[PDB]
Amino acid sequence: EPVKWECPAGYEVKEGLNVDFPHKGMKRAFIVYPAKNVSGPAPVWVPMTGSVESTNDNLTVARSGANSILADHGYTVIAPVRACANQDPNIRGERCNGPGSNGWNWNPWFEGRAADPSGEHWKNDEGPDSSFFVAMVQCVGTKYKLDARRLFLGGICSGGTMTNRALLFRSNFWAGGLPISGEWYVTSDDGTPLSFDDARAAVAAAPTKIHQGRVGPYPLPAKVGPLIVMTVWGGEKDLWNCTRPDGSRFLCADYRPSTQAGSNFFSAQPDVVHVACSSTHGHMWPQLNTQEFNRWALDTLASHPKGSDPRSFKLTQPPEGYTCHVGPFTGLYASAWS
Repeated sequence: EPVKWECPAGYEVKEGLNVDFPHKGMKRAFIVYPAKNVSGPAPVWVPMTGSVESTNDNLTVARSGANSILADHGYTVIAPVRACANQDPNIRGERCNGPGSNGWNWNPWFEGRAADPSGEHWKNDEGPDSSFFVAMVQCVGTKYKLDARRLFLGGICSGGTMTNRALLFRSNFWAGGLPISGEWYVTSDDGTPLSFDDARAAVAAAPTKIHQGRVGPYPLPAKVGPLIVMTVWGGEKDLWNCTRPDGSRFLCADYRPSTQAGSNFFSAQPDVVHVACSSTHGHMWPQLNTQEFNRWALDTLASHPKGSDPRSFKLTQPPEGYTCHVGPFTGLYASAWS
């Protein structure tokens, strides 16, 4: 499935904020920072915020990743605004941080089917964000020279869940991605949705198995296109507490099983290099040596352009504060042989 450069008719792409981009009946927005110090096609980074941080926060605030700085690193950054933010890159959690509607699990991104029957249709339809991102990058590529073998997306929290969904449904487009503390929404093998507690126990009970999940197609694809996927877990405190209508908080997500599950699926894929990375910063954009991490992670992904031989990949040491290796996570659950 070749990358085609094309824009909705008459759409004029610009550096900076782009609004009213038409896609599937919606009007979308995204921000473009062209790569610096690059001649020729540039690798692409599509960073996605989570539930509460704004797209501007994800792009410019250090503690949120300051993702626009990757343009100073030689990547053309194309950052989508969440549909729930109504094209405003400054919206944080307002009308975004909460349960989804129309069969979607969570409102920040169309990143997983809901647990009730209204989500049935999303079992095999990527949804409007996954397709928007493809249209977005194909359009930007008509104005800026983009490297079709190095289109990467990634994000934190719900943006990490969205990265997982996009990789599973558009593995013949993206070259890879960086799902940081994203959900997998583990289900039974028959697709039955599981509660947070039952999903957490299913992985603890079979930590090396491939688990189905609401984040992706049901069943998950037998084979995906060539990719490099770097999954990041934030350690013991990488957990998320939801907020009830009354303001009370309760545990609703644990990223240990979801990063494990994703790593098991991607590691098993023959044309996928999976890098499992662990840190101790919790559930937020990597905090230790943040920019060093961003540079190391994107350059690692770029070292495996789409269609490269997994056997040729050579991992380099990550920044202090991170431990990474090729394959599934191993330090999250006890090994069987133990």
